[PDB]
Amino acid sequence: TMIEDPEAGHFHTSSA
Repeated sequence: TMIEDPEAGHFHTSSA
């Protein structure tokens, strides 16, 4: 599961 970063165009992995 990925979550969209507040900074558009970037993503990070969910902690859950």
